[PDB]
Amino acid sequence: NGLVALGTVGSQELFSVVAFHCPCSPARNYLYGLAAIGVPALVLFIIGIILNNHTWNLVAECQAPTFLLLSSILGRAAVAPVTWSVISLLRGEAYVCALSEFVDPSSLTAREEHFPSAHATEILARFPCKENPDNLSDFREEVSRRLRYESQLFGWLLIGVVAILVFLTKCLKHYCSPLSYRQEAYWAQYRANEDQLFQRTAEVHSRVLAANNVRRFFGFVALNKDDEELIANFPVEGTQPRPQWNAITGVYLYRENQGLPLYSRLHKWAQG
Amino acid sequence: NGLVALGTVGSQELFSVVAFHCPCSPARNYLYGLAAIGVPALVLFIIGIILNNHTWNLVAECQAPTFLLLSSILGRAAVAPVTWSVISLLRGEAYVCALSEFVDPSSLTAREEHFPSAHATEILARFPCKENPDNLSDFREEVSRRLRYESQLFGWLLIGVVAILVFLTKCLKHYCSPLSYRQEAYWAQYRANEDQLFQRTAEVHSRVLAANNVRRFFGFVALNKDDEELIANFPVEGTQPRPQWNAITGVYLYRENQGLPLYSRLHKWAQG
Amino acid sequence: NGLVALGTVGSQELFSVVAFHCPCSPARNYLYGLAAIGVPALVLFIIGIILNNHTWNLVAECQAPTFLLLSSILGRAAVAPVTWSVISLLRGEAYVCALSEFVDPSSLTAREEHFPSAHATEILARFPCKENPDNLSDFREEVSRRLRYESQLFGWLLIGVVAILVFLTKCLKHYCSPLSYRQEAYWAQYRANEDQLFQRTAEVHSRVLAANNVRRFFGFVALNKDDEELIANFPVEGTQPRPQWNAITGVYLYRENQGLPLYSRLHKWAQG
Amino acid sequence: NGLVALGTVGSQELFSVVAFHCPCSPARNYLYGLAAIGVPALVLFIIGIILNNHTWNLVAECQAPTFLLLSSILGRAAVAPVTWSVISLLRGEAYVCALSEFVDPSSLTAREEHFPSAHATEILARFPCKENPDNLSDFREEVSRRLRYESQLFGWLLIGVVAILVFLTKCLKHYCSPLSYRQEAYWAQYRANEDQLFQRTAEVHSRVLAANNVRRFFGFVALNKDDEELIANFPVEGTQPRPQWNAITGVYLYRENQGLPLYSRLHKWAQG
Amino acid sequence: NGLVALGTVGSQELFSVVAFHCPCSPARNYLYGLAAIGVPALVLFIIGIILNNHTWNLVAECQAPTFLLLSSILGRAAVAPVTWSVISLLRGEAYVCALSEFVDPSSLTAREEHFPSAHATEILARFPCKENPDNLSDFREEVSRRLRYESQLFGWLLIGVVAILVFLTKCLKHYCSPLSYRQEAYWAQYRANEDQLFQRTAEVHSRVLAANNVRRFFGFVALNKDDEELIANFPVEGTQPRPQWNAITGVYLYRENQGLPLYSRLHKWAQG
Amino acid sequence: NGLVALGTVGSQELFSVVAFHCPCSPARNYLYGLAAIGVPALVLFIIGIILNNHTWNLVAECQAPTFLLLSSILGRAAVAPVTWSVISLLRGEAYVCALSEFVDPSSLTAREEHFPSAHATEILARFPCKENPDNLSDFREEVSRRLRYESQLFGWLLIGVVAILVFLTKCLKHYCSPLSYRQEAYWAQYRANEDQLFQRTAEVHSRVLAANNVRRFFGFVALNKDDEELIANFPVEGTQPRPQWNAITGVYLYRENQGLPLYSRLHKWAQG
Amino acid sequence: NGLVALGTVGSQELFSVVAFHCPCSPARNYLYGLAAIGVPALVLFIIGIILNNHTWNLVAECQAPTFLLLSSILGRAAVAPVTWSVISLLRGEAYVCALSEFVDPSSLTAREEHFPSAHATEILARFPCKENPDNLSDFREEVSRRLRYESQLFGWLLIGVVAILVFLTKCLKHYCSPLSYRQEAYWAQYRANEDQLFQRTAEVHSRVLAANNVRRFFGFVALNKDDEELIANFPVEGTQPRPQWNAITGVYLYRENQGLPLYSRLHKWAQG
Repeated sequence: NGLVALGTVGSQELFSVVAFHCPCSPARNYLYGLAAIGVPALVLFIIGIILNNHTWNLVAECQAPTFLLLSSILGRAAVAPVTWSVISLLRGEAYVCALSEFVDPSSLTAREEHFPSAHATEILARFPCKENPDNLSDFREEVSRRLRYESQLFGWLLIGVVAILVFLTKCLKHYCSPLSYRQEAYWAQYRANEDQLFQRTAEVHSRVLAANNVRRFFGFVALNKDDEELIANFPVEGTQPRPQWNAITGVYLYRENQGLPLYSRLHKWAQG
Repeated sequence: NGLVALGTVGSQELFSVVAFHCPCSPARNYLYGLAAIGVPALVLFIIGIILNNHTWNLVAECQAPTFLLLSSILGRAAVAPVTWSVISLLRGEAYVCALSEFVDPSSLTAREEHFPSAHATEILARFPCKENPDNLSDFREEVSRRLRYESQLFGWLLIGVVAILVFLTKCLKHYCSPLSYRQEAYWAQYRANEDQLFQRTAEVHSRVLAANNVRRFFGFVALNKDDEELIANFPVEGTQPRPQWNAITGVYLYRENQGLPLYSRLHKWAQG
Repeated sequence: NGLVALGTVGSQELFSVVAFHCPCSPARNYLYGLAAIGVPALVLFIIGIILNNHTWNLVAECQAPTFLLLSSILGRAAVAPVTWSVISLLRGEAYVCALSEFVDPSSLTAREEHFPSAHATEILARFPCKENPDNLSDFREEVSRRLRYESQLFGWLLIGVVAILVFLTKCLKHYCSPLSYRQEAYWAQYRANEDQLFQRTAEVHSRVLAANNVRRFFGFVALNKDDEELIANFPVEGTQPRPQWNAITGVYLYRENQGLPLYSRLHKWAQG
Repeated sequence: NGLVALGTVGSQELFSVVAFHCPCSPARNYLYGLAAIGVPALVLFIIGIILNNHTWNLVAECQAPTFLLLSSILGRAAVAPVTWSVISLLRGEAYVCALSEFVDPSSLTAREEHFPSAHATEILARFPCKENPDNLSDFREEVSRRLRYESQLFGWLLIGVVAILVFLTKCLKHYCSPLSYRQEAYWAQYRANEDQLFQRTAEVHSRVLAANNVRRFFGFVALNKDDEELIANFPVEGTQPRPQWNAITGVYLYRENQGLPLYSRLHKWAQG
Repeated sequence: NGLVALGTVGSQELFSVVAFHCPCSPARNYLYGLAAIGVPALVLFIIGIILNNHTWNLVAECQAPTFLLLSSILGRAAVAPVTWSVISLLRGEAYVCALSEFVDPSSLTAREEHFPSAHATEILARFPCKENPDNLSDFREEVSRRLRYESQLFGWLLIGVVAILVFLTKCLKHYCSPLSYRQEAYWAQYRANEDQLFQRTAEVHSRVLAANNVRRFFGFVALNKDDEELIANFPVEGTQPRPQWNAITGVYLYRENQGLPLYSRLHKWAQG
Repeated sequence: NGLVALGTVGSQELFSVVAFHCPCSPARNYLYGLAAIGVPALVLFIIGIILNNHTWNLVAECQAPTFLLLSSILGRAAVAPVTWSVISLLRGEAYVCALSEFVDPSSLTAREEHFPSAHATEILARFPCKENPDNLSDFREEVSRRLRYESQLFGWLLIGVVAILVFLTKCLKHYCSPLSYRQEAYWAQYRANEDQLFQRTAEVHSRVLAANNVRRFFGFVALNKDDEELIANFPVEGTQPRPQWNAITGVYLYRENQGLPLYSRLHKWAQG
Repeated sequence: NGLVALGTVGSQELFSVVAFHCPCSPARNYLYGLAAIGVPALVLFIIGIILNNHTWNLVAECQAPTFLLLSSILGRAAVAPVTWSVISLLRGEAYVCALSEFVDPSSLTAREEHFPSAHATEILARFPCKENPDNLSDFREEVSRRLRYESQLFGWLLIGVVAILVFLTKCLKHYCSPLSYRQEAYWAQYRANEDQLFQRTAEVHSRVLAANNVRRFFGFVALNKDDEELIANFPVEGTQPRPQWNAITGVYLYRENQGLPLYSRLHKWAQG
């Protein structure tokens, strides 16, 4: 949760220091807007998919359920790109730089000289740049406001729709699940604790095996006090074979034994 | 990981203090741009290849797998030059200094006097310099913006493609590998621990051998308390012969013994 | 490594406080540039050769291998002069002060009055000085930029070539060496430890011999607590003869005993 | 070594506060320059010769080797005057104040009125002073630069030659010496330790003898705790006769006993 | 040594606060200069002779050797007046105030009106004062510089001659002395230690005698803890007669007993 | 010694805050100068004579030697008034305010109108005041300088003569004295210690007698812890009679007993 | 002594804050001056007489010697008023405000219009006030200076006479006294100690008697720890009768018993 706030502060500082620079020219406008606003979205989406464990379980499985699996992964990923997109929409100055060229020159009330010529769409496109002829500046301000309107409106609608989707995926997960409400919280706690304990234990065991391997070369290994106590307590011979390592990996759907429940593939293997 | 951030801050400060100085002249423009933007790329690439262990294993081996080996080394190296290149593209003011000369004088809308003469490409090339005749300055601003556009666009496209390549090499490594997903993490932990323990132990053993050699000369060696305890605990005679040292070095593909796995050449040698 | 950074900071401060003062006159220009930019290079090269142990081993030996010996010494020396030279080239304002006089007066586009006279090469040479006649200043700026171009270009090319040479000498040392890759790192650790232990022990032994010599004069020597414990622990009679001291000094190529390796001449002497 | 840096900082502050004041007059120029720049050189040279032990050994001896003895003393002395001289040359404003008068009035290109008259060498000599007639100031600047050129050039050449001489005396000492390379370092350590121990012991012994002499007068001496422990530990009768004191002083060339080496005259006397 | 530095700082602050005020008038100039620059010299010389022990030994003796005795005393005294004199010469503004009147009015090149009249030597003498008529000021500056020249030149020559005399008296003391080089350093250490111990012991003994005298009056003396321990340890009866006190005082030339040396008159008396 | 420095700082601050205010009028000038500069001299002289012990010994004696006694007292007194007098002379602005009136109006070179009239001595006397008529101011400055000259000259001559007298009284005391040189220093130490011990003991004894007297009134005295220990240790009956007190006071010339010396009248009385 | 310095600082601050305000009017001038300068003198004199013990002894006695008694008291009192008076005289601006009216209008040299009229003594008296008519101001300054002259002169003469009187009363006390010089110092120490001990003991005894009186009322007294220990140690019955208290008070001339001296009336009573 806090990592999300750190990423949000980082995205704010990145928007501040990335210096969005709107080119004013007929065709390149919306192209540059689209790219500059949606490429970091793709980058953050890819990072989200990368730093998630579930996707690697899914790909290892390849060698109704898929719905909820993909839902979990795509949500935990798309948390951040939507944040960046709405922060960029609310600020404006990206939507207007894109859709400035399409502002209809005819239909907008102002002082005289409604719009000069057909060739003038270009000086229309320049509107996001300073581009302030006396005959234009006030007429121009109108377009800036009328575009920032649509930008911020889409931003607020997007925030609303994201909230509605979060609430609906919540209210739909529970109503369609075999487990009760509290058993799932217990399951999540168990999963986190198992992950942490397994990582730490695998590290200690690996270090002990490496110490044995080294000592078999020189005649003595060199350790700190911590590692000394470690190799004093835990002996080690050699890790389990590859089939065992394979039985652990994968995705796990909640399976019950005769009466008792099984909360993970490691659990399923510890019993049999 | 943190070293990458330190190198990034160093690259930022180096760009700030290196003082890119765009010469304005017809031919030298893109030459100077290419060199000043792509020579430090070569330097950082070379440093990356130098400070990597895997490449020296590869060259010691010379005395499908090569694909993944070269992939690992070239990625761990080219992390930094791509960073420098994109930081230089996003800033602009390098792409425009290069491709200013090629801006077509005919096709760009502005005030009267579209473009003076054929000899004027030179005063065109001067555009990145101050070079602001009253007949030109406003017409010039157009070229600056239109070039910074293409620069930042290529920068964003490059960031996107780099992200896509990272994600694809990830998703392709796992899907084509004999091991499971978690066994590889255990393998990486074991490799790091073995490297650290081997380095420290080799240092202690060398110091002990040197102390023996010295003491055989004067009649007594001089030590601190630390070294005193060291020579008190660990005796030493003489390091293993050269064939043994040779059996350790090299690149290692995952080989299994009868059932049990072998996680490194040192491990492979400790058993037999 | 850190000493190199300290020397770099010192070179920067020395360039800041040495006050390069470009004389503007026809012949003296490139002479002063050459001297002021390449004499401290010679000084730093000489210091590098002086503060290196290997060269004194080489000269004591005088009373294919020489290739690598000279390579090691010349590299560990020429680390610094190349740094100073490239820092001076990138700044410019030394190359232009040298090669200002040779700027061809004919071929450089500008306003009217291309170049006044044959006697005017002198007012050409003055270009690095203020020397700003209204008929000249703008025409002059061109030469300053066109020269700083070549200066910084040579600087970047030099950095690139130095990086390439570092990488090639690395990749050529390993591929042509009897030892493995890791045995050489162990060798370097042993060499450093032997040097440190030998220096400290020789100092303690010398101090003890001096204390004996003194005490034989007055009737009692005067010591601190440290020296008291020293003379309490380590007795001393008299240092080994001169042939023994001679067997230690020199350059050492990796020689193997029957099976076991010998890592230094001191080691070679401790066995026999 | 650090004392050299302290002396350098002191020389810098002394140059800052000594206020070199160039008189502008025909004959007195180079006289004042020579004196003010080379008298403190003589002072520092004399101080260097005074604070060196070796010279007093040499003079006590008077009551091929002399080459190296004089070399050691003259180098350890002339370390500082060369530093002062080069710091004064690089700054300029001393060489120009000396050789201003000799600047040939004919051969130096400038505006009209090349040089007024024969009597004008005087207003030439005034050039280091403000002395700025409108007909002269610009013509004058030329002479200032052309002289500072030669000054800084001689300074850099002097630094280079000093470095070359240091390197050559180094490379010539070792190649022509009976000892090995490392035995000389051991010798230097022994010499320093012997000097320190002898000084401290002579002081303690003198204080004890003085305490005995005093106590024989009043009936009791008065001491601190330190001196109390001193007179408690070390008894004293009376220092050795004058011939013994004489056998210690002098210069010592490396003499070998039957096999074993002798590292100082005190050592030579402790054996026999 | 440090006391010399404190006296130097005091002399600097005294020169700063004493406010040398040059009167401009024909005859009084050099008189005031001579007095104000050479009377504090006499004062410092007298203080030096006063605070030296050797001179009182010399005068008590009155009730080749005298050469070295007077040399020691006159040097240890004249250390400071020469310092003050050279600090006053280098600053100038004292020599010029003295010898302004003697500046020959005829021989000094300048603008027209070489020198007005015979009565004008007076307005010449005024030169150190502001005294700036338009017809004079520039002509005057010449005299100020030409006089400060001679002042600083004499100052530097004096520093040089003082250094030469120091070096020659050093090199002449040793070459003509019965003792060796190191025995004299031992002698100096013994002299300092004897002086300190004798002073402290005489003080303690005097205080004890005074305590006895007092206690014989009231019936009890009053003491601190320190004095309590003092009178507890050291008894006292009455100081030695006057002939003994006389045998101690005087000047001592190095006299040898049969074999052993005698380092002071107190030593000479302790034996017999 | 330090008290002299404190008195000097106090005299400086007193001169700063006493606000010497020179009245300009014919007769009152030198009167006010004499008084204001020589009355605090008398005050400091009187204080010096008051705070000296020796003078009271001299006056108690009244109920060649007298030469040295008066010398000691008059010197220890006149230390300070001479300091004040020379500090006042060096500053000037007191001598000129006194002897302004006597400046001969005829003999002083300046501009025209040498001196107006006989009645003008008054406007002459006003010279130390602002009193600056255009016809006078410059002519006046001359008199100020010419008088400050004589003032500072007398000040320096006085300092010199005081130094000479100090040195001569020193060199004459020793040469004419029965004692040796060191015995007198021992004598001075004994005198100081006797004075201190006698004062402290007399105070303690008086307090004890007072406590006895009080306790005989109420029935119990009230004490601190310090006084408690005092009355616990030292009993007291009643001070010695008046003849004994008389035998102690007076001036003492060095008298010898049969062999042994007697260093004070208290000592002389303790023996008999 | 320190109380005198505190009173002096207080007098300075009181003079600063009392705001002497000179009225300018013919008759009231010297009246106001006299009062404002001599009434605080009377106040300080009265305070001095009040806070002195000796005067109350003198008045209790009423129910050649009187000379010295009155001398002691009047001196210890008039210490402060003389200080205030001289501090007021040296500042001036009080004497001039008093004796302005008496300045003879005829005899004072200045510009024309010597003094206007007989009625003008009034505008004369106004001189200490601003009162600066153009015809007067400069003529006025003369009177201010001429009066401040006499003021400061009387101040310095008063300081001198006070010093002379102090010295003469000192030199006359000793020469005419039965006691020796040191016995009087012992007497003063005894007097101070007796006063302090008697005061403290009387306080403790009074508090104990009061505690007994109280406890006889309620049945128990309430005390601190200090008072608890007090009433634990010292019992009390009732103070001595009134004749005894009377025998203690009074003035005491030095009376001798048969041989032994008696230093106070309390002492005289403790014996009999």
